[PDB]
Amino acid sequence: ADFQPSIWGDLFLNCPDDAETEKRHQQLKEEVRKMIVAPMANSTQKLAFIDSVQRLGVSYHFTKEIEDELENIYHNNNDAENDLYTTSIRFRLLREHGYNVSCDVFNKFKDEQGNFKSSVTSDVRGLLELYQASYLRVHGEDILDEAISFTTHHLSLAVASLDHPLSEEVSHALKQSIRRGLPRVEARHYLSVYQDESHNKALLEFAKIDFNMLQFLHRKELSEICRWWKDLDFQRKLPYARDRVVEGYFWISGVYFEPQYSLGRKMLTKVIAMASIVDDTYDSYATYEELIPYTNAIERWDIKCIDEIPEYMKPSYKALLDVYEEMVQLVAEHGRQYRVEYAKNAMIRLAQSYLVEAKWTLQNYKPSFEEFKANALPTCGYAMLAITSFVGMGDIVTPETFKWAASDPKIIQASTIICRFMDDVAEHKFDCSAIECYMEEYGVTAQEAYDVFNKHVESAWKDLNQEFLKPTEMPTEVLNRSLNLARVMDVLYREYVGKAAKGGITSLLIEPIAL
Ligand SMILES: CC(C)=CCC/C(C)=C/CC/C(C)=C(\F)COP(=O)(O)OP(=O)(O)O
Ligand SMILES: [Mg+2]
Ligand SMILES: [Mg+2]
Ligand SMILES: [Mg+2]
Repeated sequence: ADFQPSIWGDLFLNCPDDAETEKRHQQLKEEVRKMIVAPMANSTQKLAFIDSVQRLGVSYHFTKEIEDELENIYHNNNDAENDLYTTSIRFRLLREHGYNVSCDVFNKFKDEQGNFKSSVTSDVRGLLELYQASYLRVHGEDILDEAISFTTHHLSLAVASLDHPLSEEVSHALKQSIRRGLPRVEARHYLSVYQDESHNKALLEFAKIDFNMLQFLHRKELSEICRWWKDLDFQRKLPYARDRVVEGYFWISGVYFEPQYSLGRKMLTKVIAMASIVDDTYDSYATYEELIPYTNAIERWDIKCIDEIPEYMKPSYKALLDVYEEMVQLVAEHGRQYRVEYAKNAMIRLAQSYLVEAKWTLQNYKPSFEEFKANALPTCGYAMLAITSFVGMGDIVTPETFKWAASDPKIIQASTIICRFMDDVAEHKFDCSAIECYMEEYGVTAQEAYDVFNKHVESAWKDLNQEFLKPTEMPTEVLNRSLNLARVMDVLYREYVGKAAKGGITSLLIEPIAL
């Protein structure tokens, strides 16, 4: 076809490229540590402050300290009474962190009529926090179900009369919640709004420097991956293949940005790249008769299968077996090989579902509704990315972790729903369409369809939140992988490569922050 190329060209290829500032960093870090443990004027300020530490992208340094503060605040509360702001932010932060705070804390804010009290509509700061906090609602919490609409409405009505920076913060929240945003894309935006009165000087400085140090690190990782990709030469060799390596790395850097997951991003990014090439190969001038050997050789995964596939497919097969064979070397130094087979297996599952999707488009065979229902969720590859993301995490991950991920746990389901359903609407809205099928099956309209699909996304989100409420099926760092994948969707597939991918790639990878 028309091979490649990335819109980024060689911007990221070459390796990227002050000790005083590193010493600053080390020192600010301890200062910020101590302002988290030390008292503030009251519980609300301690809460606001932790919120900022989280929103500025640096809470990963202070996980235990922040946790201890939140436990105290949970076990030591006079619900009666905090404002709407104190109640909301406390409910949001505690729920994010797994504490079972009842939605009844919002009862107090209604009139006997059952409408939201009149006073409430005037408390913008309180509406913002309530707005944000209602993205933490799970099932059976109608008050927060009402809150989201109530607050959405009255906030758009107040944007006009607001003075910066509060204005910016509102307009932004109606576009992007704190909860479904990608921590790092949001961090870059809050760094700007936080700089604008009474903000903590040392927080804001540490977060600026930390942001650049990480950016440096990612810039190193992305250069190692691009050099890797450049040698594959999928340019001449695979005319029909897109080039989405940078966009992949961004997706994956959303699964985890932290320093400790550096090997993770590396392995994960190669995987998603090959997945892409595999996807495209099922979506090119491959005929079905070529796809069954291909899929067949993927199922058996052995270099000997390379002689059994059409010549044009050998380069993707060899690249593919090479990625995993490498994952095994990189992870051998702690005897974590056993993780790789699980990831192989998920790639294979994914390729089997591509085979079926392909037969449908190439043989134009209209599937019944539940034939379609059964085969659609596993074309997503979020099970594959979650599972594979574990390969390069630390000891928190365990053979049991892979036994749980393979069994389809509620948190991977929820993220799959979110993926499959946002990806469909987004395609129709802006061959084989879930919406197109829903329209035929129940005889409704695109809009009425969008209605039902989004209604499902929101319920999937409620399941997701719920999966963090203690006790949990798995450690938090295991669940965040799935949360973050759900966040990649909300950020990247809502109303190429898109102003969203381009916009985020620039702020996290190209433009540093002026100290
Ligand atoms: C996604 C980027 C880079 C920017 C955002 C722009 C938008 C809204 C893209 C929606 C199109 C898209 C990538 C898909 F439908 C994924 O289909 P894919 O072919 O990737 O997987 P299948 O589900 O069709 O097998
Ligand atoms: Mg595709
Ligand atoms: Mg496809
Ligand atoms: Mg698609």
